[PDB]
Amino acid sequence: LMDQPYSKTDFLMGTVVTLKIYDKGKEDVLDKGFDRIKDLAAKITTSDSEKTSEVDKINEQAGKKPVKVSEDVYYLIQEGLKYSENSGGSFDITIGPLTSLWHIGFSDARKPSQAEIDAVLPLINYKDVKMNDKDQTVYLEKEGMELDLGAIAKGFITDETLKVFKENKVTTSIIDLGGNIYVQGNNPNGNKWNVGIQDPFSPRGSVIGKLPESNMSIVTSGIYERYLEVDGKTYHHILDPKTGYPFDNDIAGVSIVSKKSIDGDGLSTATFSKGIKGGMDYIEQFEGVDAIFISKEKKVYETSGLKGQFELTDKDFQMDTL
Ligand SMILES: Cc1cc2nc3c(=O)[nH]c(=O)nc-3n(C[C@H](O)[C@H](O)[C@H](O)COP(=O)(O)OP(=O)(O)OC[C@H]3O[C@@H](n4cnc5c(N)ncnc54)[C@H](O)[C@@H]3O)c2cc1C
Ligand SMILES: [Mg+2]
Ligand SMILES: [Mg+2]
Repeated sequence: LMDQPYSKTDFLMGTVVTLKIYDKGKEDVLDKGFDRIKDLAAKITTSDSEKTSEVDKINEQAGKKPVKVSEDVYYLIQEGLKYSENSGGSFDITIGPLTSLWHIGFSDARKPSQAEIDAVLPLINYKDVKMNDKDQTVYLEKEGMELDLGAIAKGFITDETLKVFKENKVTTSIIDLGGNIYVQGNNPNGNKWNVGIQDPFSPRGSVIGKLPESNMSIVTSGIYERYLEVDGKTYHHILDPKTGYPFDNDIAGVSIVSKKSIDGDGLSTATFSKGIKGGMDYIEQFEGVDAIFISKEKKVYETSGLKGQFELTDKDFQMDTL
């Protein structure tokens, strides 16, 4: 193990992505990881105007014909439908027509008319995604439907990047997709990795404390990173499929701790829709998954499996219990 790692930084999927590898003689695995990230991003994205991704092709043929997909895309949609059903529909990967309408976080973000919202709300239904295992096809049964895998894609890509690392016998690494972090092994000095818990009121990178972890994923969601401000009001990017407007409760941010990044990524939307106390109860039903909640009043809460582990450092915030 090296003290100073091999590291590479790129700007993919609209954010800074950094990979670090501490195993001596594994520098070329950095390129293998970024190759895998770019491969999956091109299959999943709906934000490339000059190319038609696999998800784009599914959306173009909604209500027309099933679309052949690769194993990566078939699996991601498979899991997205599982998180959608488990959420009761609060999380729904068919929210595509609504999230494309607002386009929150992009240069052309817009608050749509109520008539525009009412036109896309009947299109959101995860049960209308028809899957054929033998043909490996995905079919949107209704015209106008659109998939949006943005809430689970980074977790899946993070897991697949770790798979490339493990296949190359990498033992000590840090995968940072911006809001999706996986720490592999321990610090070369023997300590657990001190993972920073994002400050939801400050730009990405600023933290309110540290969580020691090893071989674990930490995924972050918040309201102040991607939002649109019009006429005094702000609208964050986590939208309610039943109303067409953002989920507005007492959560400012939440960090979900899990063995697999797709699980923490996929559980975030349903957890977010339930507020602080309801979201904590939701996380307590998943063994091996825990979370740190941060209120709009700067109160910090730990689920049962994380009690006493989080090291709060920002004095603007206070630890609180239920
Ligand atoms: C493959 C890919 C390519 C991208 N390319 C670009 C790019 O070129 N330019 C750019 O500016 N951004 C791009 N992005 C978006 C960028 O990565 C965002 O910062 C990020 O996707 C926001 O998600 P999050 O993980 O930070 O938060 P999360 O909470 O994990 O994800 C929130 C996202 O999930 C979706 N969502 C919202 N409400 C719901 C709901 N109720 N149910 C289900 N899903 C919901 C929306 O897409 C929302 O943005 C891309 C994203 C992906 C996955
Ligand atoms: Mg995410
Ligand atoms: Mg997520």
